[PDB]
Amino acid sequence: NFNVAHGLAWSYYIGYLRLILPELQARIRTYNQHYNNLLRGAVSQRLYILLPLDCGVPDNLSMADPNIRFLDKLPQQTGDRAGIKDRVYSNSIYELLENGQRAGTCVLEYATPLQTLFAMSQYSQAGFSREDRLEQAKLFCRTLEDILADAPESQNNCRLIAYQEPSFSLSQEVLRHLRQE
Amino acid sequence: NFNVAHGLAWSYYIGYLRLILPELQARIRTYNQHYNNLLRGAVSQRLYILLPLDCGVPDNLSMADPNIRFLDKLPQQTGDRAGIKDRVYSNSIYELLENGQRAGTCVLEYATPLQTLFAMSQYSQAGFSREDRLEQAKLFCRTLEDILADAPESQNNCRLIAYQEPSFSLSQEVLRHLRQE
Ligand SMILES: Nc1ncnc2c1ncn2[C@@H]1O[C@@H]2CO[P@@](=O)(S)O[C@@H]3[C@H](O)[C@@H](CO[P@@](=O)(S)O[C@H]2[C@H]1F)O[C@H]3n1cnc2c(=O)[nH]ncc21
Repeated sequence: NFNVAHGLAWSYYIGYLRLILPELQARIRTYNQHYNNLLRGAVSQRLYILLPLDCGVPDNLSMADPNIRFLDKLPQQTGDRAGIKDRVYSNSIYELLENGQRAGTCVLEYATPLQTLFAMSQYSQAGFSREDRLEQAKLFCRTLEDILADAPESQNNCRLIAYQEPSFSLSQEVLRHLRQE
Repeated sequence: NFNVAHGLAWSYYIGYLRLILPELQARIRTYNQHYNNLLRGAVSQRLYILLPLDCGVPDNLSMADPNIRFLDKLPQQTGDRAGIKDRVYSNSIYELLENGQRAGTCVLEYATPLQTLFAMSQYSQAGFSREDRLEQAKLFCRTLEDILADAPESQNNCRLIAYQEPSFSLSQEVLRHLRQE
């Protein structure tokens, strides 16, 4: 089933990352200058995408790890698309606590197509087994990695974070990539 | 490339139609009772999805056919998803003119994965030809049709409109399905 993950990675790029990444620097700059608290640390540049290879995608990040608390939303981005006038592309800012203290703030979210791959393995009509789900999660990340390496929209404004759980601290995995800048 | 369209149809259902169709009747009922003009006709029930098999998906419907003018938006639906707090699912209401007069109003939009399939055929890194795009557009509609026929969320609240252009009047194609209720 090579084509499911390949097709989903191309979709995630065309209908989402190629549309929001060119205008993401302006949205973060706008937040830091007019909506961000003058005393707190600046929101880091780049969209951080969590890619769990087990496809365990919760709807709220505070459940996945306690040290990732929701801070605020970025200014909404709108655009007419496929007949929907002013479709909204919203992104959330999170705090990454270390020793009970704000160590970094960034725009963070899961790659939604991995939640879709998990759900596909649960429906019988889909005809997709859970053994095929692990390789499809890897294929999705490799395809997206290849697309972004040669993409003009990807210009130091996106970071992929792949990981596999066997104590795995998700906040430390994000802080490792965030401090590498 | 059977798996690209199959994977995109399952995605369109899991990450979109299974989430918005159970609460679509309430959104239309709310519009008709509090936001709709008391003198104009009621907004019809069901989400009408345009499925052009040529994958020609414009961002605005008034370009595709002049007799489809934008009326207003439905009340926005929000939900926390894949780490995005209050992600917005917005839908647009359109008027269908016949002989220069409002013949019907409905929630109408294109299936966005078909715009993605068109774009995939244009990128060389995707490895997807334009001959394979026509069969993939058909495979997507068949798979979505099969999913919705046995879906509990699909309970008289969704209508698929597939068509192929060779004068094709899109407004008449929508009014034909709308009057069949
Ligand atoms: N605003 C946003 N916030 C966060 N992530 C966003 C995003 N937009 C896009 N993405 C990301 O890119 C993928 C391709 O997005 P598309 O719109 S091209 O089509 C998708 C896909 O076919 C399927 C699965 O959904 P999922 O979220 S897993 O996949 C998304 C997601 F991973 O449902 C469609 N679908 C989903 N929502 C809507 C909607 O509102 N209208 N019409 C259609 C629609």
